[PDB]
Amino acid sequence: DVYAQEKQDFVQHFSQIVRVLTEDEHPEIGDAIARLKEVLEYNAIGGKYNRGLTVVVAFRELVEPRKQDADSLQRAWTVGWCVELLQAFFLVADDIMDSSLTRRGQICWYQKPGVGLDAINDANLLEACIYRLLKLYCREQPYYLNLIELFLQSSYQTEIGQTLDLLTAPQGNVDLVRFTEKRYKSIVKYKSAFYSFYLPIAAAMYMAGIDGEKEHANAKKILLEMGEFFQIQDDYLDLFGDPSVTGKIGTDIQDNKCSWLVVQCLQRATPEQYQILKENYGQKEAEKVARVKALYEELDLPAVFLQYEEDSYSHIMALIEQYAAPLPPAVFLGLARKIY
Amino acid sequence: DVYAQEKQDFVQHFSQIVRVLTEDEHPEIGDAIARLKEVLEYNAIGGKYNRGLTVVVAFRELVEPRKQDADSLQRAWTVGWCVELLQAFFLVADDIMDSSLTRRGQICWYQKPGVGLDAINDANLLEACIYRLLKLYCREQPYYLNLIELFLQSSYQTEIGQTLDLLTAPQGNVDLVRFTEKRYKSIVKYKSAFYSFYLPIAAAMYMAGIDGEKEHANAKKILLEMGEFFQIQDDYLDLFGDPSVTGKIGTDIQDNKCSWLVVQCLQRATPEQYQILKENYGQKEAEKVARVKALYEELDLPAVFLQYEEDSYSHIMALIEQYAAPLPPAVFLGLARKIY
Ligand SMILES: O=P(O)(O)C(O)(Cc1cccnc1)P(=O)(O)O
Ligand SMILES: O=P(O)(O)C(O)(Cc1cccnc1)P(=O)(O)O
Ligand SMILES: [Mg+2]
Ligand SMILES: [Mg+2]
Ligand SMILES: [Mg+2]
Ligand SMILES: [Mg+2]
Ligand SMILES: [Mg+2]
Ligand SMILES: [Mg+2]
Repeated sequence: DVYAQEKQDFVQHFSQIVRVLTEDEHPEIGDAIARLKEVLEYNAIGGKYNRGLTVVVAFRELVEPRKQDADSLQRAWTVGWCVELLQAFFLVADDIMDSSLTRRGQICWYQKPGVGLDAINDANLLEACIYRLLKLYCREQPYYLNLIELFLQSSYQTEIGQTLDLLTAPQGNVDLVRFTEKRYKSIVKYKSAFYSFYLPIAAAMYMAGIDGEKEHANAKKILLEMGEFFQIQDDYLDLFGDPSVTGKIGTDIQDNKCSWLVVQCLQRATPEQYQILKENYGQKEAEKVARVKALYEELDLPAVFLQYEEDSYSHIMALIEQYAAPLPPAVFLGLARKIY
Repeated sequence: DVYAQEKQDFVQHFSQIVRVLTEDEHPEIGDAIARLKEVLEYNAIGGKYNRGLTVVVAFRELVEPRKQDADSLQRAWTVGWCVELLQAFFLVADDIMDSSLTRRGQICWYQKPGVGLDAINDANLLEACIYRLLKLYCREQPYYLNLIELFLQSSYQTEIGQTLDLLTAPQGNVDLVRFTEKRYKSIVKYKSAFYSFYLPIAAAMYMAGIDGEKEHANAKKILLEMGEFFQIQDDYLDLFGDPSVTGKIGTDIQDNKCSWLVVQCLQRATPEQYQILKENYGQKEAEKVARVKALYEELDLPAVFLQYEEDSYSHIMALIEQYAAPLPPAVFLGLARKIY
């Protein structure tokens, strides 16, 4: 993959990211800078880096090789890491609010002895690092304000989606009537689709001088649909994924979430199955979670997911045929290969 | 006061702030927008509004009356509310991390039944509103990027200071050796001084076209010292203030904080008093907190605070004589009257 090709340089740039972000160590703040380094090392490293790498890959595909000078590539890697940092900020807070146990194969940052709710400020620091890096590397570039505004808008969208996620999933209060297809789509559009797929491609676009509203709207048409599929896959894997592969233990059932699985359950369930779901959803008891999983297996939801992935793939490819131009289709095809 | 004069118009502008921030209610996000309105109403309203009002007061003093058109004043009120929103974001998170009970006379947002750790995302939303308002009202102004960068830098500084605050105050781990005057000054400079006093005056300066590095450095010399005094007063009031007046219950002793009071205690304590402090600090027991307060009263720390306030006031006034020019001294004198 073009991603496998770009990764080494990308991952190697992290040591520079950390060095530059700890280099204004103002000796009086050194203890805080040491902490920031620990937060960065624990939370921004250990993933697949696909969102950050997308900035780098798309940049190479959209900027003419003659314009891909050493300093331009450095900026592209930096902006890719800003995308990973935004994700890091959101995940550290999300793990607290979802009462999660593990992430990327290790205990969630907030669960670490001695961290706890201090993680809230650590997450805010990750967010702050984005704008520090943008100033340090891109302040003199004509796309500087476009990138600042893109990251801020992306944060606002994600926060609105998180609000909807949490509102639809009140603890100890099970009302399955809330869990509709229309509600689901709205939640996932905001909480995941914007920052996961649109953000990195849009960043590369701005860096290539592609700032037109029409071009961004067309890219969105593809990328927001990709983001939706990806969140549906995340929901499926929450229950049916191998945590050795996913790196995280699922909490959606216990947490009373408007998951794609519960929505599809509700679409197919008989009145009797509905009551079983109602009596067992949103509760910490392992036996109750197990009855929900059994109901999902009884309704062939794994098979339903497999079909949906096939149909979604074909849909996004049709959307690439319609909306990719004038951008190289490879920009979208590479990302599609990576997520499906 | 000039503050009492400017308040009504300022507080009345909040209804417009909320209307504009809920006006992109995209009907699918309406539940989230209703929540945002609740967060705004609960957390941004009920204080004295001195930081926001400082933007408005300083704007009127720094911009020529002929340039204080209706739209310019609207922008100044909006930017004042952005300052209050930044404070709101920081306080909602701080109350979680400090395990606080009340704020502005009411239960802390996170302590409210049904809120809990969802407050983390609510706080992120408050932060996001700042940049929404700056775009909506100031995007076409020549100071737009200066304001974006000022608020982001202010957030980063505050987050670094919060990191130091929390690092120096580990729960259940009492080491009084950490609590030095040098450490204290560094903590408070970052966590409070920048956003509390420098931020609002600097915002008004940028809005008046006063963007020079020298002018900002000179204003900082006054304003960071004001911010330090104000945090020292906050620390004093944490234990000795009337919560009916302060609106909040103190937690510094229980929370093992590097408070100005503990630092001054350590400066005066005999070896015997040192052991009493050591045995009683950083613990939830009311009886232990009471022994610490008794030690502080025995060492005449209230009297020490009173003297420090007198000496600090005279110092900041000397700094105004040195550093105010070419700005009107009234800009600083009004703020000084408000805090001392
Ligand atoms: O990785 P997670 O926790 O499965 C998740 O995707 C993380 C996440 C956080 C914020 C926005 N979007 C996704 P969630 O939505 O909580 O299922
Ligand atoms: O209002 P509080 O909680 O007394 C405080 O001033 C709030 C605060 C939060 C963030 C930055 N600076 C002050 P703290 O430092 O926690 O004593
Ligand atoms: Mg989660
Ligand atoms: Mg979540
Ligand atoms: Mg998930
Ligand atoms: Mg506090
Ligand atoms: Mg605090
Ligand atoms: Mg305090």
